Amino acid sequence: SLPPVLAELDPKGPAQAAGLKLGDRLQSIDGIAVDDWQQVVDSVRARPGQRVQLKVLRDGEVLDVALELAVRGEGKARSGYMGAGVAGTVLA
Amino acid sequence: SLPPVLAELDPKGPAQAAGLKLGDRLQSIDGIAVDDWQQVVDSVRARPGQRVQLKVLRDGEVLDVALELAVRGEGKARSGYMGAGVAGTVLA
Repeated sequence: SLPPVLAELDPKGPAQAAGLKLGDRLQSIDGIAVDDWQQVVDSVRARPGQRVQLKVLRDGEVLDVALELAVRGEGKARSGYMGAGVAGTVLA
Repeated sequence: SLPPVLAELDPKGPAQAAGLKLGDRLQSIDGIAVDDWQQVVDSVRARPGQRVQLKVLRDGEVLDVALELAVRGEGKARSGYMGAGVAGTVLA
């Protein structure tokens, strides 16, 4: 259960465009508390093109972040994409 | 029908905290196109405490904005509040 703390960002992805930063902790997605990183991955992958709203903890302050998920892959593999990852080898 | 173009902001309100700015045009709320300012007023007033996601046009660029609506009033008058208004005398 990996903590949902951002360690990488795609410079051309939705997450950076939305104002997310390395070190941010994702607290909720569309009002649903985030348990771990896999929950984010699963939710993002299922939602190509969708608006999503986040509660984010940054340096002790809670902020609201909005983004529109992009799309990667084709056919069965076509998925939502946020352009953010956690430590290790972990990408959403 | 008043265009949903921000002309005033409460410095302690959710809108300024969310990164909204004077001159911003509200294009959608929670995925629903904004027709006019009264639609914003009506939607905000109905949603005390609620997360809302906006599409916003700022100087030709569309961005995604998230906020949590605050609360004002008491009893029957208790309503959601965003802390933004349009030109004239108009506030949401």
